Amino acid sequence: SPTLSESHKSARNVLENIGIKIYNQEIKKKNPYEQQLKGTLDGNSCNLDHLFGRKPCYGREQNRFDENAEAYCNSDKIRGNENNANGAACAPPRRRHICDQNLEFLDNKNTNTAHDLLGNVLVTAKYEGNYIVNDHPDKNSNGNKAGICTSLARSFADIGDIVRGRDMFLPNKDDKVQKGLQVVFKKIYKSLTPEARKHYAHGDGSGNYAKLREDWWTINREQIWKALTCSAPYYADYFRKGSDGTLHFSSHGKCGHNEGAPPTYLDYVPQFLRWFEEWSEEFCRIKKIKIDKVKKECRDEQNKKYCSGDGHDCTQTNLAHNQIFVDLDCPRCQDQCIKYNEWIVKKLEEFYKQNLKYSMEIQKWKKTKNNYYDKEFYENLDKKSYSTIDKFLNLLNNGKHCHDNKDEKNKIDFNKPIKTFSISEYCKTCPLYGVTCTNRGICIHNS
Ligand code: PRO
Ligand SMILES: [Mg+2]
Repeated sequence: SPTLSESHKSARNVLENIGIKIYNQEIKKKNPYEQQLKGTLDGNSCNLDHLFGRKPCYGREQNRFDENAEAYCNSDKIRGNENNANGAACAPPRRRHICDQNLEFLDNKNTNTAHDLLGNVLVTAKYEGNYIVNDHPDKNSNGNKAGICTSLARSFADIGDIVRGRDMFLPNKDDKVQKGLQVVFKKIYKSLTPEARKHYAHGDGSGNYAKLREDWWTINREQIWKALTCSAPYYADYFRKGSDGTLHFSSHGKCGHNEGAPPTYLDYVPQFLRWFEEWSEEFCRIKKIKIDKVKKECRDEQNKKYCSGDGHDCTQTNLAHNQIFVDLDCPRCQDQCIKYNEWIVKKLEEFYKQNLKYSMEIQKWKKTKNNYYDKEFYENLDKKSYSTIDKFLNLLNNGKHCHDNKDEKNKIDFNKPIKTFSISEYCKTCPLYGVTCTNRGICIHNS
């Protein structure tokens, strides 16, 4: 079972465990004004009227999970990414095409209360969840589709960052979702009782919109998770492990849709860390798909096919005597190897960029005297071994998709980029003295 065997030291598990502590600190202090921010309105029913302008997925590209769906690591669309810095956060394709379109229509005479905003956010969650569930790579698995619940937790976390104004992705120069949200949140603040207005106020009397949006999220996150999981398959639950290996899980399917408190705390994990963890999992998952396509064009021992990356037929090639034989099937190995190497080269660059950004986020924590929303989280990473990039890279190695390689040669190790981002073994130059393939269906190295 990949679900049950996932390391208690996977980045997802370690980050979720710090996320729990952050969430706990945040809900420790009583907020007397909670109710003023409280909003009142395989797969199953998604009617919002039963269990509680424009639509959410319009204009958005689908195929978010395709092997060639690209991450965005450049500067114009990411806050904090600049052309003068190699260090960069990578917005995953799941984020890039998120179903947030309805939130671009919040600046209107109708959207004025916490209930009006919740309505819109539940509509976003329902649709985003519907897309994830209906296009997920595990949609047709015969096991409990835990993988879908994980992708939903990742979108739930991005939605929370959009709602809170912490999200780093800038879809275009207009920033309509954010501008709409700041208008709705100004109305909500004005609509509060004077005593609540002072609780959400800076020293100078001006509105503390950052704190107001944080508490709004915290207060409504449970209903938002319920909407997000409306279409979640019945036989799908969220699973996570504690530091001691204790298994934590939703109990009634649909990723905890019917259970109240969300089973996830990813919405309390810094966005950059969540994106890098998804980058690594999706890299390892996609790499397996790409290696298999390279193998079908390069090596088929049973059918006497043994090619090299140079398109040589290893069954008729002897590099030691300088005897090269290029048949008509092996040039296709060359073409698949060229294509695989371009993807690997692009992933290596994305990897170094996030590697640098990680160091920068850790350094920002060490040097920052003043407070910020991500400070306590980075304090906790430091308390554990994770101030070292090497210790954080071990967590990426431990991921569900990344750790799953029983073969010693092709084991994922982010601390050894040369081995992790190398050419496929099926692309290596012919063994020196050639290969002999028997009728048995196995090819042996000559001499
Ligand atoms: O991101 C960059 O290019 C440099 C190197 C690490 C800190 N800033
Ligand atoms: Mg930028």
